[PDB]
Amino acid sequence: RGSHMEVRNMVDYELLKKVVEAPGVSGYEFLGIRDVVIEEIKDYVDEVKVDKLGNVIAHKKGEGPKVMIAAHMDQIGLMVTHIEKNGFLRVAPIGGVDPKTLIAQRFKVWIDKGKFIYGVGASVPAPDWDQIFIDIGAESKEEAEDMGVKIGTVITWDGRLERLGKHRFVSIAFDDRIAVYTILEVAKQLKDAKADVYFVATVQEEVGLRGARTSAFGIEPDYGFAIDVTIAADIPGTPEHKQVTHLGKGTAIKIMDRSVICHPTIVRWLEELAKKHEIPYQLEILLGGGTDAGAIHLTKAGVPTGALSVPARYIHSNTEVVDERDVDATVELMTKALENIHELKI
Amino acid sequence: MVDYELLKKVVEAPGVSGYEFLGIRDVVIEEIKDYVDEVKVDKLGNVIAHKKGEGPKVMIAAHMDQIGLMVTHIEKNGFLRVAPIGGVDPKTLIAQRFKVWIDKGKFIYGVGASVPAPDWDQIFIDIGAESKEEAEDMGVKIGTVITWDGRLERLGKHRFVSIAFDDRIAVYTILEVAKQLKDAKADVYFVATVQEEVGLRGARTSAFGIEPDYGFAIDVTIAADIPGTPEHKQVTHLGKGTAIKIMDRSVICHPTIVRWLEELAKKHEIPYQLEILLGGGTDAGAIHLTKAGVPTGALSVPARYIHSNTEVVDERDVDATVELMTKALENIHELKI
Amino acid sequence: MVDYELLKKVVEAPGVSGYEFLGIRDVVIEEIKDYVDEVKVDKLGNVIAHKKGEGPKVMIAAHMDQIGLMVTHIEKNGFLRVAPIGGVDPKTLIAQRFKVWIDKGKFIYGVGASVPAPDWDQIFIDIGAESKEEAEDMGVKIGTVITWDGRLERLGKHRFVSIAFDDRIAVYTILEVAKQLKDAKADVYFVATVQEEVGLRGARTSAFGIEPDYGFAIDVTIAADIPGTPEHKQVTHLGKGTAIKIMDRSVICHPTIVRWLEELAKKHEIPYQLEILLGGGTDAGAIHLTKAGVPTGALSVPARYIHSNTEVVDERDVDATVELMTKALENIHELKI
Amino acid sequence: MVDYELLKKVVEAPGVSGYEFLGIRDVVIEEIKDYVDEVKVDKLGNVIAHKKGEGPKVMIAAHMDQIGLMVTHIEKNGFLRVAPIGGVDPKTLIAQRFKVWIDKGKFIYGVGASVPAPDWDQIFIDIGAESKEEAEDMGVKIGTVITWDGRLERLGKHRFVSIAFDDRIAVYTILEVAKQLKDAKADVYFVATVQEEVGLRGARTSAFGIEPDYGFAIDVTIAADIPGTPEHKQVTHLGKGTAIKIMDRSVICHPTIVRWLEELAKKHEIPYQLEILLGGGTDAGAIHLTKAGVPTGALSVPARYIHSNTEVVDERDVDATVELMTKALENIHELKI
Ligand SMILES: [Zn+2]
Ligand SMILES: [Zn+2]
Ligand SMILES: [Zn+2]
Ligand SMILES: [Zn+2]
Ligand SMILES: [Zn+2]
Ligand SMILES: [Zn+2]
Ligand SMILES: [Zn+2]
Ligand SMILES: [Zn+2]
Repeated sequence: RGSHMEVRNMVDYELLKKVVEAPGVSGYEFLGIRDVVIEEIKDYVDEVKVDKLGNVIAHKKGEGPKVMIAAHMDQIGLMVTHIEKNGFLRVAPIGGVDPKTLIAQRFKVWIDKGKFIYGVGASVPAPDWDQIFIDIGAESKEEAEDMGVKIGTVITWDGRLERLGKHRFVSIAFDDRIAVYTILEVAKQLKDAKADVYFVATVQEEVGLRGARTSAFGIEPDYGFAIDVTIAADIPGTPEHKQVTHLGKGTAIKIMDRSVICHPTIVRWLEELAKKHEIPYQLEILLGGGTDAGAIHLTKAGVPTGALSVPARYIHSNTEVVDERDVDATVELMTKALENIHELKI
Repeated sequence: MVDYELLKKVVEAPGVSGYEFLGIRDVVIEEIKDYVDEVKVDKLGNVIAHKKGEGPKVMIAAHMDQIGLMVTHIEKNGFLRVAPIGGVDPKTLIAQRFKVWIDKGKFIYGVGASVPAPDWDQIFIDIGAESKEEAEDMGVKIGTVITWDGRLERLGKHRFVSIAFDDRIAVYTILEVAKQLKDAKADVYFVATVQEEVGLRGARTSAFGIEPDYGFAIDVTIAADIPGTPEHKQVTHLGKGTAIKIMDRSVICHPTIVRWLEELAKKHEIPYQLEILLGGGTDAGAIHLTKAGVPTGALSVPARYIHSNTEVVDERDVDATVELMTKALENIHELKI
Repeated sequence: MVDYELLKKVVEAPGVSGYEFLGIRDVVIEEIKDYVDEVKVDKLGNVIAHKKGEGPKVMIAAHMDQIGLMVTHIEKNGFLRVAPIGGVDPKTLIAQRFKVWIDKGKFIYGVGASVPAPDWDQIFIDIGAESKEEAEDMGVKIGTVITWDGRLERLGKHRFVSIAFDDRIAVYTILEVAKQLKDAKADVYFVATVQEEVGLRGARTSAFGIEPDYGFAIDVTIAADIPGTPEHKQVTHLGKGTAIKIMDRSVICHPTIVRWLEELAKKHEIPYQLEILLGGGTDAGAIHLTKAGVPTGALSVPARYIHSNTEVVDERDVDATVELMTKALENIHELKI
Repeated sequence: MVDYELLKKVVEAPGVSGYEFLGIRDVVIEEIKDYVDEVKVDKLGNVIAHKKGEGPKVMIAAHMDQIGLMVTHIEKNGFLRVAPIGGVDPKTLIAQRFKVWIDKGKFIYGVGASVPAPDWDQIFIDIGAESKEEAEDMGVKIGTVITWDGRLERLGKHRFVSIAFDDRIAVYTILEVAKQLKDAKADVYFVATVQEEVGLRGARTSAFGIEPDYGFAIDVTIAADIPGTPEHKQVTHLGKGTAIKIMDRSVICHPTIVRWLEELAKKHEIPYQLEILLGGGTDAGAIHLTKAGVPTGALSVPARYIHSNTEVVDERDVDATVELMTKALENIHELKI
């Protein structure tokens, strides 16, 4: 809170809870997260549309450059590939799932829209996919099918949002529901921006930035931004130079990841904005990873693109960890950016 | 069927080995006191619930301790290092949520993670603290005990998933036996034992004080009736009945008792299966070596994924266990050495 | 049943990625032209066959390129070194006969062998030449394309063995669909795509030019219903129907289209099975990402021993694929996103 | 401070497990007899020193056995083969001098060496004999016991190096407690136990005979506060106080006792640290399982290089241990279950 002390709510807890707990595996975002996004953003924009692959495009009209801001609403999960004779389920990953995060875990097996049954992940006696299975308490293939399970059924971890200490949280899918949360807050806080703004909750980031590619083509923005998580490996046993970002040290301004080298004018501009407005920030370089920005910048004849990231520990698990001060800083910098973008010269 | 709300109370109370007084002890006392003549807590914390009767003196032990973790060190940036309480596998700790018990009835959340299969030196817990001092201000100390954040849920028509079915499913079982039992020709001591998971310690001391004529343990046993397990290595099958223990690594159950239990199960059409473990150990291993020897048997609830936050059990096997134990207590006056 | 003579023509025409104009292109044009309003060949060599109709614009893609080899070097004693075109496994080249394409409709035989498990540095082709000069005299150059010496044959009552069922079985399919289709409420573009095996390249460019409302790919999918494969890893079974693609590594098919395809199959009693690939990739991976997005589905022909001179397919699955695609096109005007 | 000459007597007396009667037993009796009402030696050789008082009966155990070697074989050229008594690491035996005990109060020197990391089959002792017969003439037999040739010396301002600080530092501690203690409201049994190093055997049998209301062990604990040890694995630090044992592999100390000891140390400003061992074992592991159970705690002297001829201890931690144990005995009458 420490400038000339400011009072901030920092994160709207009930709203964050809504967004992290709606199911929305890649390709199947329509099952939960889509409608949560539409309901929570529609009042703050002039127009909401969902496009052909299911991207939610929320348009706030203004006189200025066309700006796209993308936050992916898909989460990683599992799909049922086979139902064994004794009712056990075999699975394939949707997105980059590590088998070791599935062992002795509870799951929500989505048998219909707004309907799940519990499952337990286990391995055949380190584990790879051939060894992983899900127990739903069925005794036979017939019983599992009776229960609503089919080849193609989608599954997420059973995770809920909880507080960790004074400023931190644990949850499923902070990647990238924390950014979906962020653009919802930007949408509320943005007023009279000299910018033609397109908030996009993208589909299928986790399987290759697919939703960002097609929505960016449709929108044809002058400038693009992604908001995603980035690695915070500020944990025991990590060399300082490999920590990438630190929790609570601010919003992360992306210099580059494996999918994008952010436009250096935009990188410099965002840093100077953060400095001017005393918003906590840190500079982000990812040796791997990839974000929607990787697709946006390559749209048509090219789009100058930047990115802000929320540092997150334990990415791609049921127990991702984020710091509310970094989330606050991200909302603020993005807001300031959109209010100042009519001045940006490239 | 099972009494779902009772089962929930029993599995969700905290009570790691040595620290059972922090939750589970009071649940057992509260739930059993009305069905027995006397309840006592002994020097190591065993709950000894006595139902007077005319017949042989019988001890039935269900261990109330669960496996868990203890804080060994608080790192400079507020992360916790831990030691196992009981047989914990590190691979069950990664990307899991925990309840970090800062007082009786008070917890904060924690997250399990590893340093870049994992061994103990690579395991740590994140509680959202920024420094050692902050962790300490939040109430964490060397010796703080920790359990998984687990809750009871239903799986399909007859099954359940929970933390600590090992051995709260047996604690639940003896509560039901106590409720059901009336005018048995037996002098019955129901014992919720402490510190089974660190070497059958509470059973040893309680059995000594009680000096029973006959002993029984109720515990989980391995159900490895899961994909990729050879049939001969499945041990028990969920839904195929209560498991009558022939032997485990800690006890060869008295063959007269084993046969008598099987004949009772056959005579009352109680579903059962015969259990042999090549490893493991149960309170029966302490009971039978009490003083000059105690003829001892054991019943087990088949359980999948033992020693994890996601243990799985079948209500039909639980009911069969309650039923067979009740019939055993009702008929033990007729058993001869 | 299948039109065996038509199948034979399509599988035996050469058409390695980037060099489809050497054989398969003209076969496709010759065999489809009478059943559509217009056939064009585009800049990269895709064959686009257009059947005008009143309804949504639909692209159906079957790749006409096959995997093969290209000559990288002619050794002093006349042996050839090669590079793969598409995903070629070197172990499928050993002690095999090849057709070394020296011109359009002209070849010399070759023999694959390894230098005393094999990688590419060990593979060479023997064409019976004694020197580099003799090899060149025979028409071989750096860049010369090579296919297996393969032919279509029958296996038992319903099955076939052939070179390039991937993806000539789908080229065969769209030819049959073109013949069957009448008065459809759809503007239809059958596309024999180039260079799928090197990264879905022709599908990308042809899809951009067509700008379809809906997209479909027809390709082979893994049938690993063979000895030693766990049931859960078999993917599809031969003779159990056309495979409706849910996802592969290149596409998650639109769920509305997946459901609609399944309901059509049920309605018309067409045999089907649901396909999930953990790897792979098909033209659908390029089509759905065209411009602002294209809702896309796929049907697959189950095939054993994919990417070899002995790929195996079931006529019943091929018939089911023809029938379902036809029903799809006749019914797509009713489909709503 | 410590009483240096007393400490020297205690660490330098021979007394390997089972053979404590050869030196250490008589030292303990001589040094304690004047400060207690009665001293008795029991059937396995435990020294039981009883100070009568009005209050709870308290057993305090410090093990007088040290690790060592026993002669298994005399080779043709006079070399000795050995078996370990207690947890001896062979790498602590190479290029070391030994006292080979040929009678009570009589020794000859020996030298440890290995055959060309080393295991037991490679270890031998050279006593300067030329033949088996000469070794035998010198008094060596199968069963001869052997200790390192170690003596107490000072290291810097507050530290010491010695053979057998494990557990002669605790033997020294109970002698000082006995000297200091006067008119305590407690019925005190100081026990110098036998055969701790081979499985807590003397503590088990003495605790049974005594039947105490409360038990305490005093032993060394790991101080790995040395170069290259991660902070979370140091366990205790020399000079940072007496270690209050929360748990080791043999005992989870009674939490009421653990907390009470910490509060006493805080109330009297006695430096202390909290101890958790993931392995190890102490007499407390036998004491608490006596009969119907005995609430038990433990204090430890941090020690570096445990189980060697060069164990290291800090006098400030020793003094704190004496002080806390004295305050515990003086205040135990107030402790409630
Ligand atoms: Zn991700
Ligand atoms: Zn992401
Ligand atoms: Zn257990
Ligand atoms: Zn158990
Ligand atoms: Zn193909
Ligand atoms: Zn292919
Ligand atoms: Zn020792
Ligand atoms: Zn010791």
